[PDB]
Amino acid sequence: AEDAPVLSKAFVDRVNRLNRGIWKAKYDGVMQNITLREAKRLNGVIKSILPKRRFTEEEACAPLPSSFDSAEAWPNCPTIPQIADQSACGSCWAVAAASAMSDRFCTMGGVQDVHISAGDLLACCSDCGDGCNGGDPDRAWAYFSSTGLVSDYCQPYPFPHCSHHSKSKNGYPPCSQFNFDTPKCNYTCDDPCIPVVNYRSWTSYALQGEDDYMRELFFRGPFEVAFDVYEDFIAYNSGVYHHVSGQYLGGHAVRLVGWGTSNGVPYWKIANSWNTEWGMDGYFLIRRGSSECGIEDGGSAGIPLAPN
Ligand SMILES: *[C@@H]1O[C@H](CO)[C@@H](O[C@@H]2O[C@H](CO)[C@@H](O[C@@H]3O[C@H](CO)[C@@H](O)[C@H](O)[C@@H]3O)[C@H](O)[C@H]2NC(C)=O)[C@H](O)[C@H]1NC(C)=O
Ligand SMILES: *[C@@H]1O[C@H](CO)[C@@H](O[C@@H]2O[C@H](CO)[C@@H](O)[C@H](O)[C@H]2NC(C)=O)[C@H](O)[C@H]1NC(C)=O
Repeated sequence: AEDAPVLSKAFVDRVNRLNRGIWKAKYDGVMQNITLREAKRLNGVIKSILPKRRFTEEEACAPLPSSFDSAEAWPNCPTIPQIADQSACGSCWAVAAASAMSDRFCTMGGVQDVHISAGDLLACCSDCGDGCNGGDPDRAWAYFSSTGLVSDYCQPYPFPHCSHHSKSKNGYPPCSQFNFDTPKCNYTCDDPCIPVVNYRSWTSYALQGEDDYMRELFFRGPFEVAFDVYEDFIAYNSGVYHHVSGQYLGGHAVRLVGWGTSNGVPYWKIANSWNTEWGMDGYFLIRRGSSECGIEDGGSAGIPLAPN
């Protein structure tokens, strides 16, 4: 919509009063100057076609710990702790998907360090939606099953790191300088001397509800979920987020990596795709148990097929 800032000092003071200090909002952080049009661009979920996940008796009746972190449970899987940067696209549906697929190749696929190409998925799955104008996480995982995806060695993400800060500590260029269209779908690597290797799942499925989410995470590792983004979330700095003010900005896809309790408040730990400058080093904590902003309404996951 507008070139009107999403944040104001008055808006953030209201938020910090209404949230009762359970989470901290910050006006003069990395998102201070973000525009209503740029904020809505980050939120690329539009629009089940996947079968519902079925647990065995042993999976369903296992006593889950009160704390869990995917990076500590699989300390030899180096993709889990890495933070993506979707850049100036509505590519979150594809970026969260490709991140969790990279992680599952190590947790289940016998491959320690492969990065699945978000670019390949964004550009070639026309059935998933319309690239940087948004798309459907469930269709992304169905595409990983039927067609498959190259690694980011074959097809690196086309859009560079960008900052919303004036002086980025990482020295990234501003995101205000960029506004990207869906890349072309290619059938060779960007360097055609790198041979094409196709990576597939043998099964893809849907999840619903706190219990399903914790069991899937514990047994199989990170997966893709989505929630409603309101203006207050843009200002998130630390603590367990819950919505208290601001208008609806769209659906956003993210990567669930953990859960815990912080001073009696249950949370999910989540890897965002807005680089390591935003939130808690690229992470946020959100309230678990009550489907906060619909986060527990729909997850998408799958089992990578081991190569050869
Ligand atoms: C499929 O292959 C094409 C290569 O033909 C990729 O599109 C190209 O993407 C690169 C970035 O990776 C673009 O480079 C940029 O050029 C602009 C000028 O328009 C400039 O602002 C930047 O400095 C940057 O270097 C290039 O424009 C673009 N070319 C074409 C013909 O589309 C595409 O990204 C590949 N798709 C995937 C999914 O990998
Ligand atoms: C948001 O933009 C404002 C200005 O529009 C930035 O504040 C200025 O930053 C310059 C460097 O670019 C400083 O030298 C000035 O002291 C600041 N001027 C004013 C008028 O405040 C601000 O840094 C931007 N915020 C973020 C976090 O990027």
